[PDB]
Order: sequence, then C-alpha cells, then structure tokens
Amino acid sequence: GSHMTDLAGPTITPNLQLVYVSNVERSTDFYRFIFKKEPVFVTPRYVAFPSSGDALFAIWSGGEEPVAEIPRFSEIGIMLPTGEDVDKLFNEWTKQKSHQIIVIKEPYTDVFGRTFLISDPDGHIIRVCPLD
Amino acid sequence: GSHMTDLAGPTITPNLQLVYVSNVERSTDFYRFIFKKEPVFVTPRYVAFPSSGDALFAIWSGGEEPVAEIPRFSEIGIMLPTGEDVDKLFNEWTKQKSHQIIVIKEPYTDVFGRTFLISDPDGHIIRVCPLD
Ligand SMILES: COc1ccc(C=O)c2nc3cccc(C(=O)O)c3nc12
Repeated sequence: GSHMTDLAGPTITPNLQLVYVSNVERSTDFYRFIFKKEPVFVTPRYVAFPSSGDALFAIWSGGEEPVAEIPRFSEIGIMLPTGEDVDKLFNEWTKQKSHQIIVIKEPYTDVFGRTFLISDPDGHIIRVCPLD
Repeated sequence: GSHMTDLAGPTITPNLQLVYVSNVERSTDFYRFIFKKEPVFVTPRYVAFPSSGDALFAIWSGGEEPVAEIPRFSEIGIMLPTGEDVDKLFNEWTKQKSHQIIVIKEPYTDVFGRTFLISDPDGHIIRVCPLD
C-alpha cells in the first residue's frame, strides 16, 4: 500500500475497569456468581474477568480499602439484550437464597431504559440495563 | 415447534464503565482528547465512547455529582501493548500544551510493571498500565 497509518502510537482505549476490594477471595466468589463466568487471570491480590474485545474487569486488594459510608461516583454496568432480560435477572438474583445480593434500587426507567442497582461486598455500585 | 433445548439466559458481561460527571461538555472534550476518539452518542446528560469490542465507557450527570476530596475506590484503566508504551504516553500527555491534565503519580514500576495515574476533571482516577 501507500498507507503509513501506524506512526502515531497505540490506540488508547479504557479497556480496564478496576475496583479496590478488601478481600480478593470473597470478591472473586461474588463476581463468579454475578457473571456466571470464571476469571481469566487469578493471583492472590489481583483477579481479572473478561469484558468484550481485549477489555477486562478486575478486582484488586492493592488500592485503598473501601469504606462503606463513603458515597461512590461510578458504576459497573451490565448491558443485556432486552428489557425482559433485565427483569429476569432481577427475579433470579432476588429469589435465590445462597448468595446475598443487596438491592440498592428496584427496577425503574432511567436514561438507559429499564434498570436496577445492586451493591457488591465493598459497596461498589452495579447497574443492570439494556444494550444501547 | 422449537428444536432448541438451551434454557440459558444471555451472557452477563461488565460491558459499561460509567462515571458521574459535573460538566458533560467539559468531560466530553477531556475524553475525546485522551482517547483520540469521537463519542458513539451525545445527549445533554449522557455521553458514551467506545471501549473494546461492544463495551462502552460513559459519562453521566444524572447520578450524584462527584465531590472533590471524597476518596475514590475504583480506577479507569488503559492497558497498552508494552511498558515502554506507558512511559511514551506519559511523555506525550505531559508535553502537549492544549489540555490541562492533573497528574496523581508519575511513571514507575509497580508489581505489575510500568504505570502512572492521572485525574479526570471530576477526580476519577485513570491508570495507564501494560497488558503484559
Ligand atoms: C492494578 O493491578 C494490576 C493491573 C494490571 C495487571 C496486568 O495483568 C496486573 N497484574 C498483576 C499480576 C500479579 C500481581 C498483581 C498485583 O497487583 O499484585 C497484578 N496487578 C495488576
């Protein structure tokens, strides 16, 4: 070709979503349950789960320990194909008994569509909604 | 009738990384600059950028406004092909003259290799680190 397209560095993508956890074992168990998936990389302080493409979601005990009382300003979002899927997942999580699932917001409509919020063991906010 | 017996729900993936922002237009400009990409969609309150694959990174003014000095317990991560790419990006971002970038931590080798930290306009932590 005549196409010198690789002279400006690698692409810059927010391909990691990382949350600080108090205990990696407990959070690994929690996210295995939420995602119905095994992690792709496991170490005692850092565990990664797949996202789309080359992106990852990771839990890490090397940051600052989360404090329950402190308000949070970001969310771990899970986009499902349809609004029916959102309601089915809410029903599944709130009916099953083994795993504690803390509901923060009941299903409602927001900018995302039909959506609900739960908390993880360290107070991280998880949103379920439809695909864009 | 149906010839399918699969009763599984849809794949559950953390495919939305969402942060709360005070000034959507300001944050749109910031992220357009650091990602060198246009948003997928823009509304007054809600803007998304591509992450990898089908995943998105989004900014939203409809949550709770982030407050300076409230500690944060999560990071927006940017994973690059090599450690050398990490140092090169820090040089690029600190050399350019057109956008203020607040540096939290200059480059160094952590337990996972070369890394640095910056802040976004609303105090969200952004980490640059290596894939490998
Ligand atoms: C923020 O933390 C990380 C980011 C990206 C990584 C790339 O795979 C990564 N890998 C690790 C491998 C071993 C141990 C740790 C640890 O932090 O103890 C790791 N932490 C990592």
